[PDB]
Amino acid sequence: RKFFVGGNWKMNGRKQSLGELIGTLNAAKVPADTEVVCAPPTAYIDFARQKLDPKIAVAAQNCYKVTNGAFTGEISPGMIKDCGATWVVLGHSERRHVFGESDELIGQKVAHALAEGLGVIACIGEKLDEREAGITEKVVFEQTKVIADNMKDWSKVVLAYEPVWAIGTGKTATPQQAQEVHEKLRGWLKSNVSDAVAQSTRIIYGGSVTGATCKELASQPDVDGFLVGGASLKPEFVDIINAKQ
Amino acid sequence: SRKFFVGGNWKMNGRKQSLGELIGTLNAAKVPADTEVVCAPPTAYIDFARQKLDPKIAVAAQNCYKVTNGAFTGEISPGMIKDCGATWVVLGHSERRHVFGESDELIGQKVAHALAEGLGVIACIGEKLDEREAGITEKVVFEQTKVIADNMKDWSKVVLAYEPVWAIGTGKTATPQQAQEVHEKLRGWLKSNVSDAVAQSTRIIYGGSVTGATCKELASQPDVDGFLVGGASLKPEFVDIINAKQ
Repeated sequence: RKFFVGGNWKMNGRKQSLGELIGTLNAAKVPADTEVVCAPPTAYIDFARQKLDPKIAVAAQNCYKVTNGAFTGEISPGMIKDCGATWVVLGHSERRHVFGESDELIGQKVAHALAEGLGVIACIGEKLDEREAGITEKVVFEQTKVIADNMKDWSKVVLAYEPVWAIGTGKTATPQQAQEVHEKLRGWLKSNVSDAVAQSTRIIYGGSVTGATCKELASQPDVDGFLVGGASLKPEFVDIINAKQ
Repeated sequence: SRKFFVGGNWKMNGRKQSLGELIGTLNAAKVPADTEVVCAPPTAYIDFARQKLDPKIAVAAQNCYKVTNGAFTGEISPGMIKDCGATWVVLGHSERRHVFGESDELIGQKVAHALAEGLGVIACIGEKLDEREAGITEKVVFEQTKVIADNMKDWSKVVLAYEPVWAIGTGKTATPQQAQEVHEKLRGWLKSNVSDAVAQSTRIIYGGSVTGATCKELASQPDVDGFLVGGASLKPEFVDIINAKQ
């Protein structure tokens, strides 16, 4: 499994500030063993791909489940590809819990993005009430299941565990808590899909990661990389890229 | 003195090559000074479209969120839309409301923020078939317009688009006279609840089925001030609709 560092810019930046960030990213030495992906705001997918060096891949932050249609405000994997992006983030916690995207919709997006030739960063994770009621496994397994049932080929998927229970709650995850969930996820893939899928699928950590914390997280045997939030908008992202070095 | 307004909502259609062809057609087209023309591309192509379209055509975003930056993966802000050279945003479109579950409250907040950020707003309202058949057209469109109104300090940068959602994909058709009835009622609501100044100056555009053949009759209705066009906005037929008053 190649180490995978994704940067989720979320709804941040303008051409000036993003252009600057991109200059900083273009100066990064990307390790030969590490795959790097940046997810700009949708209005800047095209802009970012044009300005970023090809050593960094571009992802969309979301997409819909058909190629063209009467879906005001949506983009398709076809448009994503057309702008030179090769990845899409699907099932992000904000899509699920702010915007109410169901597991079934997320699964249908995943199959369509994969069929169009995109890589997919598929996100799962439990909230605090779910964790504290003891149902972390039930939640993340069902989210992973609904994805799994809506797809066939696992080679272009990266799984991203998001400890949603650590977002603005006053709790945070230790590296050991992250490892524990990643290990259970890998175990789910083994028992529900195949050994081969379990062994080759990157499971990346989508919780808080900084330049200070990235190496300890990366050393966890079942943590294969990151989907970075806030630090992805800073030079600090370049150091996170180096987490396995 | 209400300037005729024609919006083209490209929805989730096209790629750089095919939209480039469309833009070529629009650039070559005669736009009467009469008319304010606005095109809304897929969000991935707002920048692309603004760079290639002649300045006689304004660019809209198809949706936005309600804060300037934030942890809202998949969203764009009015600041981003303006940064890409677009001067309008479409809000409350029937697909946002009914396919993607956007509440009146959220739409009102978006309108407020977009207006505060300097964008124009194409604010969409309309009733479904079940609401129409229950006799509650007025109640529905008045409540939607009210929520939008509660989130307004200035009306000069707003265009209201009535979408007869009951008549889009249902088998049912709407007549020019049915469109006019809703439009005059909305304007009456503006007069009673906002001001006569707003009622007299606010473009109320029709967002139902419009083609080259029907646009002229619709445009002649006294309270129909233009169009928010769907499918036909992707075709040269759009130029016929731009010229519906000519």
